[PDB]
Amino acid sequence: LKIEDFELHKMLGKGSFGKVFLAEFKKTNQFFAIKALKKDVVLMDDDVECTMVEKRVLSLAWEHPFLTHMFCTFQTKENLFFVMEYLNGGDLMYHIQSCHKFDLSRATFYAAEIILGLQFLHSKGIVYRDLKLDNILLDKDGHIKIADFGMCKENMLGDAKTNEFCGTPDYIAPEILLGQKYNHSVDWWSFGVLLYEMLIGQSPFHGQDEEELFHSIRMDNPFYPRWLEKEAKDLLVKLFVREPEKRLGVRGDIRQHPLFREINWEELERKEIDPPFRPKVKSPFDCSNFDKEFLNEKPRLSFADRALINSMDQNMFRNFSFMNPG
Ligand SMILES: CN(C)C[C@@H]1CC[N+]2=C(C1)/C(=C1/C(=O)NC(=O)/C1=C1\C=[N+](C)c3ccccc31)c1ccccc12
Repeated sequence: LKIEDFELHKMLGKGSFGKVFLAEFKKTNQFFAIKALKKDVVLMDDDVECTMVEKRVLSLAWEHPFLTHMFCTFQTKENLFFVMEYLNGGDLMYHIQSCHKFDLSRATFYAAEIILGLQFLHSKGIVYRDLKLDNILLDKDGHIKIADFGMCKENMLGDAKTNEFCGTPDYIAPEILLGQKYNHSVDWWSFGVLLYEMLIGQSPFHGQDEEELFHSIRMDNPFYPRWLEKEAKDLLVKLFVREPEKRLGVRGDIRQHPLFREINWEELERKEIDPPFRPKVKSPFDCSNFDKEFLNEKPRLSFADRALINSMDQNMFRNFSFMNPG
């Protein structure tokens, strides 16, 4: 379409995902989140293939309820734009800061929806690789939304393996740290780290610097507090198996774990289960549920290196455009 069809109200955030704005369709008064990338910055960072994978993965996302939905993708001479579902309900990291840890039934419900979201991605041959509490958003009813598909690997059906060193320090799998070829097993390790943090309110591994933390991930036994529910410990013990082919999620059937005894997986995937908690949100402009760091910055697209833009190959971002049905 055209970015002029939108009024950019706020910068929600800025970072490894580029820039994301609170945007209103002029015109209809519907609010969206818009991820904006500079094409010259993408080429400098050597991230052209990254951008295309993210767009292709986001193209599939409307098929599942627990992934952030993308409505459309379009480009300018300088810019790439992704028009997304707007979620101001807050991320799980932000929410956990207030309460320290989630109660067992709340953590169990988030774990179960994340399982459904991850298993959907793996069935499409996608390894997600960036699972973390910051990437889990709440919709207005309190169901989860997995966000940020910028680290995904795309052709991972059956026996397929990859090699890249990708992740966030606390959540990175030991097989990545040992330089091994890996599959979706790494997502189930990160899932364990995320579950552990929800239940306990600390990371399972520790170190004063990245190096000591990597050693902890490879060597240490996570601490399980005396009060922790038996089945919750048992699930964690089964995900924190360092041999990938023996980890729950890769082997066995994680849905059948006694922790999820009371989960009807069919009803959950249809959103027929009452969320344990619902964010309080007065309007699209209510920013009570997320980090306010960038909200007073002018909601502007910054200047590009005109020289690089007018000289670069223009067809690197072809097949970028996409329209979600209706
Ligand atoms: C920063 N983090 C805790 C998250 C993830 C940070 C990752 N991320 C979020 C998420 C995110 C979304 C989204 O899909 N729908 C959103 O409303 C949205 C938000 C909302 N908020 C309020 C927001 C702040 C900064 C950046 C992005 C976003 C998004 C879109 C494209 C690429 C990466 C993201």
